[PDB]
Amino acid sequence: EPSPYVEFDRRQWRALRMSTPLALTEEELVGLRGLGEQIDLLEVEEVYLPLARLIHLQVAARQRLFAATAEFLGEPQQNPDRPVPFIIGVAGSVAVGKSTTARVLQALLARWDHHPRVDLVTTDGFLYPNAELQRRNLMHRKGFPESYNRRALMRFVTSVKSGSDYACAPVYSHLHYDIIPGAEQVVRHPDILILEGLNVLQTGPTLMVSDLFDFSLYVDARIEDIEQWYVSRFLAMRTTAFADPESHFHHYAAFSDSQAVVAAREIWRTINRPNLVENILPTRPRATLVLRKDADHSINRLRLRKL
Amino acid sequence: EPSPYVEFDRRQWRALRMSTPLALTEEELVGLRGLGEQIDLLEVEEVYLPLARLIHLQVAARQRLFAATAEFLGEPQQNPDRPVPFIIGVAGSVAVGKSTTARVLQALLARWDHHPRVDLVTTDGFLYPNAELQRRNLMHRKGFPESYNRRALMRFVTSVKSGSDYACAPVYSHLHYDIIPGAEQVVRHPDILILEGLNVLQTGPTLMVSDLFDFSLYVDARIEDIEQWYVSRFLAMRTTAFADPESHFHHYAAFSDSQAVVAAREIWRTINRPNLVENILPTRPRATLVLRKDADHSINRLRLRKL
Ligand SMILES: Nc1ncnc2c1ncn2[C@@H]1O[C@H](COP(=O)(O)OP(=O)(O)O)[C@@H](O)[C@H]1O
Ligand SMILES: Nc1ncnc2c1ncn2[C@@H]1O[C@H](COP(=O)(O)OP(=O)(O)O)[C@@H](O)[C@H]1O
Ligand SMILES: CC(C)(CO)[C@@H](O)C(=O)NCCC(=O)O
Ligand SMILES: CC(C)(CO)[C@@H](O)C(=O)NCCC(=O)O
Ligand code: NA
Ligand code: NA
Ligand code: NA
Ligand code: NA
Ligand code: NA
Ligand code: NA
Repeated sequence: EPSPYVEFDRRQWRALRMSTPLALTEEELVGLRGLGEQIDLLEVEEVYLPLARLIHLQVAARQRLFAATAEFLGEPQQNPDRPVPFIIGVAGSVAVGKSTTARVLQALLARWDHHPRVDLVTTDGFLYPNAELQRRNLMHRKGFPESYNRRALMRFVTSVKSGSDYACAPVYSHLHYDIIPGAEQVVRHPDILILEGLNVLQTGPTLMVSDLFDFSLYVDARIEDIEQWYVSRFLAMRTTAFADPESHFHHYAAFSDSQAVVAAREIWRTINRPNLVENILPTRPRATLVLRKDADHSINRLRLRKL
Repeated sequence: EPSPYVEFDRRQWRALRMSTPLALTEEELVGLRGLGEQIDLLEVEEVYLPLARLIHLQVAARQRLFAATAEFLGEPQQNPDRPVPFIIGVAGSVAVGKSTTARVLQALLARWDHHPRVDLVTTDGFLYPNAELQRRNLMHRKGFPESYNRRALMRFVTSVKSGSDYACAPVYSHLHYDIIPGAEQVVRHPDILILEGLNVLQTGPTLMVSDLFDFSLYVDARIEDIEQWYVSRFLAMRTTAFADPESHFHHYAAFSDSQAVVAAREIWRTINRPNLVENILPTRPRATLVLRKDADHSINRLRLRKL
């Protein structure tokens, strides 16, 4: 039966790497991974390099499209010092490691002949402040589609891809568990913009951010494996993030492995799992590329959208 | 404020026509319009020709994209006697005249240097049979997303764009108000496929037909104007379609203008309007191009998606 996709396994996928050069040390790679992520240079070669290649082959082809319309409209060409920004979306569950995938991808792309300005933005900064979430009675739905100012988010990405000289985005603090007053991330006509978030790949009755993606990734893995990673990381943060007297979660630092496991599981069960099942997973079918990880966090299978 | 769209009016739009040649008579145009549609050659020049142009500028650019991926995958090029079919979607309310727009567009495109095989398919043939609709208790929701075998529909379009030599689709009879037993429409590796239907532009938790469109149209107009056209056409069919002793609607032929108006309005109010408001309209934001018609059925404004 015909299919819009093409499946792979490491063996098959690594061959699509070609001459694609490695321009990252085992050290730089380290400052790019999050607590719990395993990514090593091998994986960056057999997985992230082919990906980088494909993305590069597309940025060109994708440019033709905006040019065609530009030509149709009889517009004054298109300054190469400012093409239509290539937007890339990275979606997936909480704790699946999309922040690592996004960081590595960014580094790989910024390191390409001519040094493309490659900006990265997470949707965290588009969550409503805690005060506003409390007002809407959503302090326990952080991460759900409605906990986000999707209008501001859409406005942001639209601004950037429309060619704006610069756009601003609020900043989220994981330390304080809330939006930072007066903080902002300024993005200047990037060549590539990577938007990382839980629900970035979703659709609706209004034009959305996913309707502006030229390429998208969905970091996937088994729900039981991800819960495993979540709980695991929760216990591990008792001595990293939670250890800080300022962490909005400082009281967890003192929990016993047992107490911690109970607490972590409760959050997963009441917040992150429901959201994964009801909102995130239903968006996976549209990802240009799905990166399937195994219990060890390694990407061993990939699903590509050829159609 | 930046926008993904660009608005136009006839004046502005007709200028984008350029050398685009007219290859249709006032006679051929006639056998292409439906009861109630006004389209004349002027409109075909000031509106449909620019459209044809844009579409042509895109088919090329769009080809680069599949080639890029083909190249990425190290595939044996791509025979010009069989490129990736260009899929075009035409959506809109019942009675808004999308069947005319689809027919005219098809004719215009088939009449292009090298004579592209341009096939046209409506979603009518993907409705469940009346027997099956009665079973699901949906005999009064014909046209709603659930009255369609979306799996078969998706399979069909996927088959065609995936390069299949030929694909089949059931055939709907407006005369009998049901699917025709054993009837089928065979489509052979077209260069362009136009898919016309009510809900063709919608999304969901599964990859859909709208995810395969390379270009899409949304024939729009005011809901009161469309109801007007609907009722109007209903009365007019008393002596055309309904007049046939076989029409599943033959009893309406004998209605008085008054009775007819009452009946028509009831259907609009209980079926076609709800579906337009709940399912069709929410899809308009994604149309590559929106053709806005006035009470007289003429397209006087257009909204294009540049992003
Ligand atoms: N409570 C927390 N305190 C500090 N840092 C956190 C906390 N929760 C998550 N983080 C970090 O911020 C990012 C959150 O990742 P998550 O939201 O789990 O998405 P993912 O792991 O798929 O990138 C990761 O770097 C994670 O390690
Ligand atoms: N009851 C009917 N009997 C015969 N033909 C019909 C009937 N209803 C609609 N048609 C015709 O079949 C097509 C249905 O169009 P509709 O389903 O109203 O979409 P649109 O008018 O936007 O193309 C049009 O050609 C219409 O004239
Ligand atoms: C950024 C948060 C809070 C939400 O996006 C999430 O990434 C997280 O790390 N843990 C889930 C806890 C919560 O969502 O309340
Ligand atoms: C093809 C139908 C029936 C539905 O697609 C519709 O186009 C129509 O012409 N009139 C609405 C009547 C009904 O949908 O039952
Ligand atoms: Na941010
Ligand atoms: Na997308
Ligand atoms: Na690994
Ligand atoms: Na059909
Ligand atoms: Na579409
Ligand atoms: Na007209």
